[PDB]
Amino acid sequence: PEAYWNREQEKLNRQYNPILISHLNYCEPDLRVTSVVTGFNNLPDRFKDFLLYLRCRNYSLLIDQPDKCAKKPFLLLAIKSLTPHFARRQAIRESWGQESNGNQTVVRVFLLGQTPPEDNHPDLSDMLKFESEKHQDILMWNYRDTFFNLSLKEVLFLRWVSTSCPDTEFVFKGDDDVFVNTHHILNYLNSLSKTKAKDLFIGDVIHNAGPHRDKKLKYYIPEVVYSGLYPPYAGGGGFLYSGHLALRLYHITDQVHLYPIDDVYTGMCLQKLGLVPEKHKGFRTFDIENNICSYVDLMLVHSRKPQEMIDIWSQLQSAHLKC
Ligand SMILES: *[C@@H]1O[C@H](CO)[C@@H](O[C@@H]2O[C@H](CO)[C@@H](O[C@@H]3O[C@H](CO)[C@@H](O)[C@H](O)[C@@H]3O)[C@H](O)[C@H]2NC(C)=O)[C@H](O)[C@H]1NC(C)=O
Ligand SMILES: *[C@@H]1O[C@H](CO)[C@@H](O)[C@H](O)[C@H]1NC(C)=O
Ligand SMILES: [Cl-]
Ligand SMILES: [Cl-]
Repeated sequence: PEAYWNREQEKLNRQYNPILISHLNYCEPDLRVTSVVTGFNNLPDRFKDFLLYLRCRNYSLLIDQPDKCAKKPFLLLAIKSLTPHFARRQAIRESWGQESNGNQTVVRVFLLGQTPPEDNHPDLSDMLKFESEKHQDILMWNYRDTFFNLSLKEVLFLRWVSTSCPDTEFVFKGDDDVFVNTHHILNYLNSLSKTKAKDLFIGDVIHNAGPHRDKKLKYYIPEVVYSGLYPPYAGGGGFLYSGHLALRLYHITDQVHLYPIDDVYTGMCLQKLGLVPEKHKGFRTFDIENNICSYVDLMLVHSRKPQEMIDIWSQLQSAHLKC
């Protein structure tokens, strides 16, 4: 196996089939990638950091909401966000991300990493703390919140679900620029039979995909780093799954090396469990933009601005009448 990820994952498979934890807590830079990865020095900076710190995922929680799931939630909303996105998070709080309760309790968390000053980010830590005290929906870990560290955001969130919210019935994970018709989510979840609910995982699933080889593309992956195809994976900006599956997914994450694209990593983890994400037409990653009617029978639409999220949500409340 010439590609680095394939070779490391293959060695990891041998580790987890022992005869008859250094890839999870080794947080010093793995200077070995310098020599074994051909052309390491001309790879972009994001690939260098990813390869160097691939074996470290024991990052701690700087901001936590321990009593978030004191009450068994029916649906846990887990929204990926960045420190400066105060308006996106607030618009979500006021529209589709509203918490609720009586057997259908809805709880909300925002998943943040660090935007550290050493990367020239403006110091917004005081406002972030003020926001966390006021809305109590901020979870923040001490890792650099970057594009290629989104798999870390995934794994660390699944860890938090395991320790702090293991009894949530269902989990929705999505981006902070996606509108979610949470009314339609709850209706769909309530309609599920017990067999389909237990290992539920639906989204905008992509089949027969592979790494983009064009260096200019955002999702570009060099052949040096990864070879082969991509598993079926839910992409876009949101997928929905059962809490039972989340607990299974987290325990398999140790057996799968982190991958630079977090959605592919989640698809990989599903493949390791022998599961297949289910494609649902209601997840329209793909839809630019009146027509409130499309919004009643959708589950989520990517993507929307803060103002649009509130505008669509207010309209959506009167849509059973109009549409
Ligand atoms: C994902 O997040 C982790 C956690 O923040 C990042 O790891 C950190 O990476 C930086 C490099 O940007 C490391 O800083 C370097 O440390 C060496 C130590 O000798 C120093 O010589 C350099 O000048 C630089 O300061 C930092 O140690 C490391 N932190 C931990 C806890 O491992 C990682 O880079 C992120 N990955 C991506 C792809 O962004
Ligand atoms: C991970 O664990 C090792 C060994 O316990 C520790 O030295 C390291 O600082 C930990 N990593 C982080 C990011 O805390
Ligand atoms: Cl502090
Ligand atoms: Cl914002």
